[PDB]
Amino acid sequence: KQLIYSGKAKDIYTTEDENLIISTYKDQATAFNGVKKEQIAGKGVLNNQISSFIFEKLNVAGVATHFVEKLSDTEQLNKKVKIIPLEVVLRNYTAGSFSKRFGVDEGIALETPIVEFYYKNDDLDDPFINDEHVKFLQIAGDQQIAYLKEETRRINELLKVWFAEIGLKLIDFKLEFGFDKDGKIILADEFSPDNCRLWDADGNHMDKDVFRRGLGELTDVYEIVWEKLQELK
Amino acid sequence: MSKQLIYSGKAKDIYTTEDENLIISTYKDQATAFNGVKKEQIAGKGVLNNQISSFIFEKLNVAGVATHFVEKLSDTEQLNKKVKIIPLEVVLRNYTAGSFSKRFGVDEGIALETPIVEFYYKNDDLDDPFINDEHVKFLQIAGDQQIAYLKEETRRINELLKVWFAEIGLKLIDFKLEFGFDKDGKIILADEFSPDNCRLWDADGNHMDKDVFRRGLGELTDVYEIVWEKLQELK
Ligand SMILES: Nc1ncnc2c1ncn2[C@@H]1O[C@H](COP(=O)(O)OP(=O)(O)O)[C@@H](O)[C@H]1O
Ligand SMILES: Nc1ncnc2c1ncn2[C@@H]1O[C@H](COP(=O)(O)OP(=O)(O)O)[C@@H](O)[C@H]1O
Ligand SMILES: Nc1cncn1[C@@H]1O[C@H](COP(=O)(O)O)[C@@H](O)[C@H]1O
Ligand SMILES: Nc1cncn1[C@@H]1O[C@H](COP(=O)(O)O)[C@@H](O)[C@H]1O
Ligand SMILES: N[C@@H](CC(=O)O)C(=O)O
Ligand SMILES: [Cl-]
Ligand SMILES: [Mg+2]
Ligand SMILES: [Mg+2]
Repeated sequence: KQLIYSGKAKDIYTTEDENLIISTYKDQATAFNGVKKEQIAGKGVLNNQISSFIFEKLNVAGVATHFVEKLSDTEQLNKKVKIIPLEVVLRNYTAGSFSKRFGVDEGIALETPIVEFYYKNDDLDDPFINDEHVKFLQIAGDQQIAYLKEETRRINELLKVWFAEIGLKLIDFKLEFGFDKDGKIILADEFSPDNCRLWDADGNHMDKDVFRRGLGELTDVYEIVWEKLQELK
Repeated sequence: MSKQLIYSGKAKDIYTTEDENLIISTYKDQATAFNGVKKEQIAGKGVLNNQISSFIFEKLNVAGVATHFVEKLSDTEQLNKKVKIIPLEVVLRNYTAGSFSKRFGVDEGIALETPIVEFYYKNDDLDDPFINDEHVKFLQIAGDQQIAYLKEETRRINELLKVWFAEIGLKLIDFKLEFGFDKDGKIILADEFSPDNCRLWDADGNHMDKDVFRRGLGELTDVYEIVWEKLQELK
């Protein structure tokens, strides 16, 4: 059907049902906004598998999400939401641009997980923003902002344990949420190694840092995460 | 044993008194921009800043704002209460300008229906990065009550200041505060309030502030002299 949006990582098509979309995961990887864009064979299948797996578990734990089913190698069937243009970032450990903002090593545990908002606007390079900025931008009000925080946290509780159980330290991650057709906020987008940090106990980067920093082949390590994930239940 | 240089800043030196709790702040003829890049000595800047700051703090004190100000003491110096600084630059915007304008790719000079408060962690080595409330806590700078007190006091201070500069024809675009714990552990307003840490436009959009130095739009002491001349008419 029709291409609604062509992203850096996914293409979004319509279905015959108004409220439903098909998300198609691309073999494209990007870093730093640009440049740093590369086609990587089989990255879309891995990411679609990993995301379909996590969302299914989230659905089972009672998290409201856009996930309905995985459909092919590359595609999944999703609830259509109106996206809240925030990247909601949760950190358990210092890493990346938090290590840069505060001049501190990566890998220091944070006694309380910190959530950060970034305005999802590529033209602005998704700047870091505060709650008053959220309101200014008319993105969400006080209650909804509180809701986004508390839901991201509850989701972190689940995920951190699951990854722990397969031996990966969930350092940080990035969520997006959206208004469903009945105006409820639900989790959407994707949860892949594209938008989380995963270290093993030896500190190996089992995520997109491998690509950002040129540490090795992206799909080898994504494949390892996939294999580990299937040992869950 | 009365007068020791506790600290040398970009715009003020601070010295001991014989009274433990009191400090003399000495304003300097030095201007900086882009955390240390464009550094110039500017004759007369120190007295203007000391003058404007002495003035505004005195009016703040009379309005009931707890501050560090005791008395202007010479052209250059002022007698302050010694605080333990809260390393946060608390910024309030009334209008869009500067790095807000950049962050949101929006023009300078748009009115903000509600004034916006922003924290920058006051650390020169990290270039005073923008931070959120949870970052304040991670940093162990202040807990939830103290954070809301900072906001609520900056806002009230804004309510006064915006009215005062209005009465003499300048629009108060934005400013930056610092606060600190006093000898009794209460939070008070400290540092300086001068055109160095506020934006001031006249009705023609003229820059009556440090932007004149930053953007190289005219001689700095000329403009600050103008603000000083106008402030004396609220007197
Ligand atoms: N369930 C959904 N309904 C509608 N739009 C969605 C949904 N999930 C994700 N989107 C949007 O689809 C696009 C997916 O493309 P992606 O490649 O991830 O975008 P980006 O380049 O912003 O990372 C994003 O704009 C994302 O917010
Ligand atoms: N009442 C006070 N008590 C103690 N220290 C203060 C007080 N007011 C200001 N300071 C500190 O004096 C220092 C010197 O001032 P300044 O030149 O403005 O330094 P900066 O380069 O940090 O702007 C600043 O670090 C400031 O926080
Ligand atoms: N995918 C994404 C896009 N913007 C941020 N992230 C994710 O959010 C976390 C925080 O990243 P950073 O430290 O670079 O801000 C990392 O897991 C990163 O993949
Ligand atoms: N003086 C200072 C040092 N750091 C911030 N400021 C002040 O903070 C306000 C916001 O500036 P910006 O938009 O550049 O963050 C301006 O009035 C500016 O002088
Ligand atoms: N990096 C984000 C989206 C983006 O900023 O382009 C993600 O992985 O979903
Ligand atoms: Cl920032
Ligand atoms: Mg994306
Ligand atoms: Mg200063």
